[PDB]
Amino acid sequence: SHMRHRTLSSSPALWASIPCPRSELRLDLVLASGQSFRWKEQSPAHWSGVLADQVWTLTQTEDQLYCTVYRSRPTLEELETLHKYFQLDVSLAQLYSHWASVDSHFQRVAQKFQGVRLLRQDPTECLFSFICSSNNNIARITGMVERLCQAFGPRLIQLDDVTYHGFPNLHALAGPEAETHLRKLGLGYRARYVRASAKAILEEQGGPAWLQQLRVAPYEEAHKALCTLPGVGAKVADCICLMALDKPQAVPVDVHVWQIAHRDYGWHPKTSQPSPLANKELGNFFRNLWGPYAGWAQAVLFSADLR
Ligand SMILES: Cc1cc(C)n(-c2ccc(CC(=O)Nc3noc4c3CCCC4)cc2)n1
Repeated sequence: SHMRHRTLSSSPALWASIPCPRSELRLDLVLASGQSFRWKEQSPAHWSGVLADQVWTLTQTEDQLYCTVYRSRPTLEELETLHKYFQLDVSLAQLYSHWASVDSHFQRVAQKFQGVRLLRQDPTECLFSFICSSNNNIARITGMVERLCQAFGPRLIQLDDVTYHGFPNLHALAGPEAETHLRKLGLGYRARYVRASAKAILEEQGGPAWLQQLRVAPYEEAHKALCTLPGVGAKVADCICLMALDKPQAVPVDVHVWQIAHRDYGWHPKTSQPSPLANKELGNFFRNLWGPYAGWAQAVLFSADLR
């Protein structure tokens, strides 16, 4: 039978519910605010994309986050995977308070941008999503991640005129053919780096259990370990640390962070010398204003900066 992208209108039988205030999560602010690049609004206010090799459509009211899956409706198993994805364990309201009480600029911005939170992403997925492109702009990375998924990850399902592949496994990326293929897709020289990091993870660190150990490790160790990988520098490593390795204190520094720091906070390098040195300084700067969940505080201001 031909499968359509579902709505709350087309087939109510096929939806479960997670009790979730629109104060703790706005999907229109999280799913395409530069954290994950695999979610798409196919029909109005309905978010469809791949998660852990299963296709989901998501939507919400003021009370309830509504979920449907494409493999019948979601289990406890499958709803516990969304609960940990959105990190609903953590009270965002108790962060938007603590960030308010130290940051007057937050309190003004955070009126209009409620319910921005971090996703807990898959380490492999996140790592390769950030090394396949410049990270110039959301649209660039979103297209590259799709091309990458279309050619290296297994076909999963058709929905309307759209075919969903899963995120590539390390073996598909690590093969002796990977680069020449990846360069078809437009990755340029970053095709070298995609292969070599996959090769490195499988054949020198024990495969993805390595990244799970970094998730267990403290921030500094995982960062450092992430930078030994080809194609990974300081910004990408903090992205991964923040977004996949449970390091809320990570503050990935790039030219938008600089722009926000300077215009909105009055910040300049105390070194008096953008550089490796000064960027490290700016991330120290933000950790010390915002606290242990500093990245999550960045997330809000990034949503606010895209509008
Ligand atoms: C026009 C414009 C304005 C902005 C802020 N971007 C933009 C945003 C996002 C990305 C991808 C990226 O790098 N995301 C992140 N890096 O650190 C963080 C994130 C996401 C969550 C909070 C920590 C690229 C561009 N584009």
